[PDB]
Amino acid sequence: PVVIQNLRITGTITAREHSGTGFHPYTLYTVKYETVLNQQLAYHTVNRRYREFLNLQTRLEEKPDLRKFIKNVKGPKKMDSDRVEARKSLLESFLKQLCAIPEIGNSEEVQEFLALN
Repeated sequence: PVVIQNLRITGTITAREHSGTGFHPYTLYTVKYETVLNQQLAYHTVNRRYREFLNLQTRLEEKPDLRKFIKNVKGPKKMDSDRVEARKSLLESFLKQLCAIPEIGNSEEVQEFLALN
């Protein structure tokens, strides 16, 4: 079914959320990727915070029929150019690896995260 290609993080967006007592900036990672139809091609963009990457992993791990596929996938855990790069690469790598596994890539959890469905 879903053919995802060329996933990568191209940058960030800094947004503000309100906590009740005040407004807080936070960082969204801009993920871009393509889906192939058969010779159509769709361009997709989605912005997700670090916390949403974490939740995605947790939601997958919460499911036995899925947790089993990603046991060996290295994912997120709780100036400095090298940290930023390491984290970006880690987050991309995580997403590429999830999407190469058919049972995972086609899961509603990933579809929703990438805003495909």
